[PDB]
Amino acid sequence: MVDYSDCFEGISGGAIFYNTKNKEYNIYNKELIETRRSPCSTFKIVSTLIGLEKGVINSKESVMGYDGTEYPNKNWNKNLSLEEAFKESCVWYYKKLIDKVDAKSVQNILDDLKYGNCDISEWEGDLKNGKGHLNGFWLESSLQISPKEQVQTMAKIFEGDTNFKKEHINILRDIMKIDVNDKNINVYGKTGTGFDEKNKRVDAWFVGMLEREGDTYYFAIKSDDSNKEITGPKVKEIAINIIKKYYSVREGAAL
Amino acid sequence: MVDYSDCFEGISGGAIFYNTKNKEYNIYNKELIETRRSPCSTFKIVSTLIGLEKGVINSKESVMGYDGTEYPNKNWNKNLSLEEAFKESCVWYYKKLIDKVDAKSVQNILDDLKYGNCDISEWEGDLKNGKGHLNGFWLESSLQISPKEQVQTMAKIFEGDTNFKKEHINILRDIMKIDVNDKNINVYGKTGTGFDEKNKRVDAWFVGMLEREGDTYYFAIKSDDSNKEITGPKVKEIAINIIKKYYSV
Repeated sequence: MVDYSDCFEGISGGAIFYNTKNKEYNIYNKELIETRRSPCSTFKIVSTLIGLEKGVINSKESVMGYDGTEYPNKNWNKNLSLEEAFKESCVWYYKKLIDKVDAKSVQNILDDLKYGNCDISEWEGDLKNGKGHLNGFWLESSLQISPKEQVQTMAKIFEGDTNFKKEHINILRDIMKIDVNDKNINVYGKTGTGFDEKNKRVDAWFVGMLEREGDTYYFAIKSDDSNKEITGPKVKEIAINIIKKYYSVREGAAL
Repeated sequence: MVDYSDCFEGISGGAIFYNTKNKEYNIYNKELIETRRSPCSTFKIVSTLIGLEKGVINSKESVMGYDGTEYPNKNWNKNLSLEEAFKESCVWYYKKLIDKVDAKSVQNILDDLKYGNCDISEWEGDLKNGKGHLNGFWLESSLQISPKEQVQTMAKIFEGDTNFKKEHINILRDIMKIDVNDKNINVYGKTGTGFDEKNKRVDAWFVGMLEREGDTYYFAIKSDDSNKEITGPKVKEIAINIIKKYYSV
């Protein structure tokens, strides 16, 4: 176990970092990182690979066709590209993408990735929340996965141990790239924001990887705080603070 | 990219012809001809050469010894020759043949041929299908190769770029010959039939070569249709129709 409480600042949560070279895990709050929860928008990492593998999309510029629906996030109000849909967590884009994939292919791919409970039984999600077509099995619905399982899934995909094409993984790396105002830090990730009504707690995620010199760390930061203000973007700041403090570069460090 | 969709009659598939003279490929459905799939009985093209190279067989008359097992395919119920085993896609004959070759020898030969993924890890095949010994790594199992890779393998074998003896390649050419009712062209090939239970699609193949007035084409015809009625023999019919319309002149 390790203590990253200083970077959480009272926010209830946990973190796990896995290094490819030492095969060692750095775990903070062992019980929480082993608890399965809705992946929320972190599922976009996998749905992007499914869409590329099934030919629904083919590049970072791929579009799904916009029907003119007005959404709160104005970056959703257009025929946006895969890259923009990933960075803006655009649910309509990804719902239209996964509906063009047959259920058995998604099932086989989640089974092979060991993606948590691999439960896509509630395909359309929780329609009893009134959000209509802004729902799916990965949004506070049947699919659930633990932070440790997320890190194990990343490692298999990005270490080249799955059947996904290298060019498809390269598209995912490109759109996952984060700008942290330090060209020495190579961080890739995806946020997830959801509320668990059964436990009255958020599902705030930041999942990805850090390429530091010749080392690679797959990580998952997760909050379960009762404060509805705790979102994926806030858990992302915690992750970056943990990276800068405990996984900083030796060479070219700031003076 | 060419289009042979007419000859497929709505069946999902692709085709690739390679001309060793101008090094040009005629491709129908590029994404499908680059997709690796189980070779099924088209693997007999290579397992025949492995058996000959290793002395397990020596001629088109070679027999492997029949134990009296009664198979569903009554054409398998006798001590059949290599020629008959090849033409009837006799799995028991070829499994007994490959079982006499060390996995290291098969691995080195496939790696040297660049035979797709060269994955022979599931030697006994997919036993989950309940067929027991009628299974092998080349039958909806670990070994996978694309139609393009099939053509590239055929070309290396018949153009003399492999380690196989010319005498053995000639035995394979003889057993692969098919009658197309046209003495102005020579057609050679092998069918393959499988069903991919995971993806619910057939693997139906016809792989071989065409010789017509000085020109040689290596080809692979493949279907990935949902309909289990689509077998190697049906894809062979499609291949002959493609050859008659686009390669006879």
